[PDB]
Amino acid sequence: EKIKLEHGAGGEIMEELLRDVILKTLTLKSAGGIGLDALDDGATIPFGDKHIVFTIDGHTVKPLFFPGGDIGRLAVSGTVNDLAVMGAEPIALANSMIIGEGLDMEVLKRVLKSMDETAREVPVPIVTGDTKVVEDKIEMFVITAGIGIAEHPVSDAGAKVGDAVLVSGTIGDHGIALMSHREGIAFETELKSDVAPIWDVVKAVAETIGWENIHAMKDPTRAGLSNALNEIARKSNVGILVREADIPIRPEVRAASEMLGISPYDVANEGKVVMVVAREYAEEALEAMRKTEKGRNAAIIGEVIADYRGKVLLETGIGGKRFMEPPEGDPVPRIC
Amino acid sequence: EKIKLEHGAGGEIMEELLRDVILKTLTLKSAGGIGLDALDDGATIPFGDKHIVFTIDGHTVKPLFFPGGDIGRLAVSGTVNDLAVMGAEPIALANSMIIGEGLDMEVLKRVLKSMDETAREVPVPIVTGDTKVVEDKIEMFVITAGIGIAEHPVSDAGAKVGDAVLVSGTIGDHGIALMSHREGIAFETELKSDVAPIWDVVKAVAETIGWENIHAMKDPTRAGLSNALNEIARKSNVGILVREADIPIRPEVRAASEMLGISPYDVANEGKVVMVVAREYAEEALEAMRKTEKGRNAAIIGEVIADYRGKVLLETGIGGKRFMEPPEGDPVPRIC
Ligand SMILES: Nc1ncnc2c1ncn2[C@@H]1O[C@H](COP(=O)(O)O)[C@@H](O)[C@H]1O
Ligand SMILES: Nc1ncnc2c1ncn2[C@@H]1O[C@H](COP(=O)(O)O)[C@@H](O)[C@H]1O
Ligand SMILES: [Mg+2]
Ligand SMILES: [Mg+2]
Repeated sequence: EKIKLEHGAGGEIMEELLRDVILKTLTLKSAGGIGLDALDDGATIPFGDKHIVFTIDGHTVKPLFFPGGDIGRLAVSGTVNDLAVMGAEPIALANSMIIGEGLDMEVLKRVLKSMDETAREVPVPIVTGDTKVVEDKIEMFVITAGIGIAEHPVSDAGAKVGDAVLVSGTIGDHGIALMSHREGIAFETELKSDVAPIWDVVKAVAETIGWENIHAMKDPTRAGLSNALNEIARKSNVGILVREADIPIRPEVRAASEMLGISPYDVANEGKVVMVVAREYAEEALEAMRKTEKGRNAAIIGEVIADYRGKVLLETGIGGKRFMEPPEGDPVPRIC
Repeated sequence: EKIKLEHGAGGEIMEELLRDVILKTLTLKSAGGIGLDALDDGATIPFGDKHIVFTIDGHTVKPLFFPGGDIGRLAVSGTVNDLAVMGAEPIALANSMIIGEGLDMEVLKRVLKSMDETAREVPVPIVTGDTKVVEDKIEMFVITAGIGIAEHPVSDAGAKVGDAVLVSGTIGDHGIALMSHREGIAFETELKSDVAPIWDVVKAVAETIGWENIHAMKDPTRAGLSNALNEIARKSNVGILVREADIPIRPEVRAASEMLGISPYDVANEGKVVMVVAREYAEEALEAMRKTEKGRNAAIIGEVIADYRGKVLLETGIGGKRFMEPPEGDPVPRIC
């Protein structure tokens, strides 16, 4: 048996590798809180009356620079966002770079400048790192780890019947922008990735409704909104019912996805959060998001239900329903 | 200007890249304690009456499996050792893997099993991670980040005049074993790498003499003992005088290094610590190390002096001296 691209594509095939190989081989997997077996956006460690949150993400996107961002902005944003969806204020990043021999020094400078600018938006410092140079023709991979502090960690398994399901903005932007750029599809301007740190959106909600009323979150990166909703449903052992008409999609992203023959629900987002909140605070949560710049297009898209446990239903027309199936993997190669 | 292999070789050429490009481009570099500008083995963050210590290391060693270890054992050991030389008890690791499409699943299983076994020696859990699969023919890169807790962080800049300089064991084992394996040099058995987690050696000393009497430590990985001593001298603004005869070198490593035409002082070690301790506790520190299995061959090799600030002197014969020059880089390609 050989490793396939699908094993790193963030969908069901990767999930099989994680459960059958990684989780079964590693034995020490928790430091006292959320650990590897939870397969959440990060891990947690009790520390005093708070929790340290710990995450890591590798980035192998091609091309390194794309409309709306680059591998540097992606590296900072992805790690900040993984901490944010665990309920953690980011406190430090670590930056590993693996660089192909012969890369232009100016490329490395541009990547670092983008990391710096993106980190300053949070704000969060890059406090340690590592650099390796290899003969392989890879251009550059960037791997960032993050530490945050959470007073009240939020899992992807805490959804309750009756809760509202929100997204902080338009869906499909990153994956579709990257595929569109590769295919030469563009409108009045090129479609831009949404890549950005969204700790401010999560914090805004928590400051309004309290951490206890945010029941679950996921960062809908690899394999998209569909993967994220399916994971929350499965891990929380609940059903999720979403109204297709209420899911925000940028008009240009809708058009490009049709041309590409790919669903915007199935591709990576890099500046969005999926959030599940107590029914009675759903409108307060939505208003808090829409007050921020990065959450300006937020919407309530669904609700958690008692039946169809572990499944996600899409409602269309005047009430008809079908399953929103978990992707086998992200249909976009080298997307992040 | 292009990125060269030397830029990742852990010596003076890498130091130039760090100071002229990375440190000058990144602006947010500290979370309140030791930060990026210190260029130490890790960073520190005040937390209550203790300090969180944070480190990251990428591993691109070839071949993946070598005498005495593999990339999995290297990934766990290197990160644990970086935390240990900051004075930190390891509490959690994060595991990023980037895998070449087509790698045998059995190779991935073997690597993970080695990580598991090595982590269990510490003991320290692997609590989060990431997997990417790329088309590039890289086999596998492993990037690990670590979190530890230190009551009293130890810098590489705290050496004082009169202090003793110790190493926890034989010097040059890893780099020379890897080069010997590539060249087909072997004795009754193949030379083994020393790769191993050495938190127990550091802890043993601290439990004996107290953290306050350990003034500096470095993990002598890339560019070897020579690089580590030069960095401590330069950052502490002191001279270091070492007696060549007192530096422990395995007889087989000495022989192989001669055949290879490479100094054992200039190549990576993966199971060793360089430690600088208060003069009056040097013998207690040495005894504490030699009581452990991994520190069994520890030696006092030198002392910190007031002149030749920023330099390292090697004493030979009956008193003659020359400089131990900082390497331009590790003379071993793809060593870690
Ligand atoms: N190579 C790996 N080692 C350990 N844990 C992993 C690895 N790859 C993924 N994970 C975990 O699997 C889940 C999904 O990974 P990600 O694709 O980073 O969201 C997260 O909980 C990760 O911590
Ligand atoms: N790409 C990078 N980004 C940020 N810091 C780095 C990078 N590479 C190395 N460093 C820092 O430079 C020092 C030496 O790196 P290392 O070779 O990992 O010992 C350490 O303090 C690292 O944290
Ligand atoms: Mg995530
Ligand atoms: Mg180090």
